[PDB]
Amino acid sequence: SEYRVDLVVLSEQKQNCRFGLTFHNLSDQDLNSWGLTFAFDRYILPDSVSNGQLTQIGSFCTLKPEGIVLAANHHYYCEFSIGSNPFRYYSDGFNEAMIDFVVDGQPQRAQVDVTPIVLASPYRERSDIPASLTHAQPLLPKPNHIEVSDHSFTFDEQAGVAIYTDLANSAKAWLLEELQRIHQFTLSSSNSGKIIFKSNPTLDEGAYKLKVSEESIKIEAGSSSGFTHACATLLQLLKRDEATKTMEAVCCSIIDSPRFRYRGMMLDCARHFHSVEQVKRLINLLAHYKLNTFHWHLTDDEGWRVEIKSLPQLTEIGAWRGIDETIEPQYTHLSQRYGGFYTQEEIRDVIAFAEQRGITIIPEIDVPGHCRAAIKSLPHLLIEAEDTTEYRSIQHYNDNVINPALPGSYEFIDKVLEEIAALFPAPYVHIGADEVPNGVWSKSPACQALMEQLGYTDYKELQGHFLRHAEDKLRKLGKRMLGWEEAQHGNKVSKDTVIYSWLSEEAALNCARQGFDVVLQPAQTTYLDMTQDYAPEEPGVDWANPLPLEKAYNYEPLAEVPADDPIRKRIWGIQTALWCEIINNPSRMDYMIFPRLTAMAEACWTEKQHRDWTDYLSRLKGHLPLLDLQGVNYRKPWK
Repeated sequence: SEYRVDLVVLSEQKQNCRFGLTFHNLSDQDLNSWGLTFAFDRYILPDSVSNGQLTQIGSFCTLKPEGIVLAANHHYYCEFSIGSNPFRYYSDGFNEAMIDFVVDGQPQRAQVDVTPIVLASPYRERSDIPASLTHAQPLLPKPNHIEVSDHSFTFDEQAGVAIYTDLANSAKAWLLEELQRIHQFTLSSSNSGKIIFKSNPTLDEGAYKLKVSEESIKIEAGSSSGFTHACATLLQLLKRDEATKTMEAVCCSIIDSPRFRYRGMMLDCARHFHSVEQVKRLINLLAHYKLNTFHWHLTDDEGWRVEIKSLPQLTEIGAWRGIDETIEPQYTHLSQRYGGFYTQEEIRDVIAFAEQRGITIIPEIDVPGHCRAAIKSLPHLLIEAEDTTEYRSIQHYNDNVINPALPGSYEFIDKVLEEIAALFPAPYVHIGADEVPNGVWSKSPACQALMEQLGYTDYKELQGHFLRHAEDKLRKLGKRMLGWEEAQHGNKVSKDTVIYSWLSEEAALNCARQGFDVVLQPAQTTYLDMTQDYAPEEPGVDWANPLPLEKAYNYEPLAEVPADDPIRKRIWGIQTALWCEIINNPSRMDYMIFPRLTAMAEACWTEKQHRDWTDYLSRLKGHLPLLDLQGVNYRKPWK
């Protein structure tokens, strides 16, 4: 390109970084009435900008220069600062840049080459995974009881699969589907088959037995999920022999059951849209590691991804962003129209696909904050034009909070929650309920009136009025409300609202003892957007620290909470999350999720006493070839 932008660290002190920004006109003609636009995921301090006017809306930054012309071969220099500690990674720099300009009274655009940032203080350390042997049974998660014998069962495509209970129907169909998809091994269902599915009603939900004899395999379970898990194990246990068209399983006795009931994964689809094809692909992979819940985060400030038939603007407007759209670009795709949404038909198809693998889908509708896409889609319904309140969200927005005095806000939430409740069969809806920015609604006339009506003195308490409505609406719709961390404080919600705790384990147990059911999703150990290593080339974010494989594996949930403790009745289980601020490609998503998803899965399933880092590594090492057969772009632990 003819245009280039170089960003450099000029100074690093306690909670302050200063940068030099040089823009280079390397074209042969002058730039007239020009402006620099770029994406940057840190809040630039407004007082800091030394030579031009900066506006910032989220990641979308625009720098208007003082001078009206930048001559050919000339340079424009600007300094700015951020409130942060040193950058350790190249992704902390500008993701993208472009210029707007005028040649002969006509508006023009051009992409700018962004030079990688010159870091001052990259990490010197590196996470090193020791050399590992290859475990003969590469099982992830580790079964709680496995006893291996000296012989093996070798079978061809006519071995046959027998089924003596309808509870095993979906598991059986999934096993055959996967053996076809992965290995091209076609097993047929036979009444006299060598692979047997048998009912055993003494076994608990999710539990199974799996015994490989010399000339047969017997799977026992008392639940549909039981049979599904046995089939996930069996997929990992089988070794295909390419010389023949045969499969081999080691003779062994497996008795297994889940440590936790809720074993989930959250995917952020609002930040970047991931196709139906990638969601299905990911959902199937979750079932390989015995997870049972897909938490679909479908809305946020940067996008609305779920078709609401009664409010079609939420997708027609809210699902798209860019320069020529209502919603400004964010993170990536600075110059393109970026977006997409899931149709209700697509969502039904994903739901049906997920239940074939024992996966429940929990939809999330973020309110009253994290609501910019909604608000920008429905301004006549959601904007109070007379509201002058100056506030700032954590993602540095001043216009992203639903107004709880406007009747349109209740028309919005009711219509959305009605269609979500009918579409999603799971008896749970996640409502977001992040704490709103401080002093929000304080200079809203409509809210002043509602405060007087309800007799509240503090404006914070209106979010509890809004959330109580959402909760009661969902109750009438046969749904139980779910919320994030901060929903527990104040009287915001009832004790039937399930809390997804990300602060700490100590805090989650605090929340549990107040009466709430809780899901553990601690940001320090389960956020797969975090970098996997200290090298500055590594993709990801680091705000909650880098999350190397070993750190991920050392997450031992409820380690000091005794086996028979009454508080464990309130722990639903564990969740791991993928936030997608900087994840827009399937390739990059595979990279962040794998191999750490397997460590998370093992924390969810395997009892603490059967967990071991060395043993895990050997099982992961033997599992890597199976991920290659499926073309999963995992991060190689040994490179």
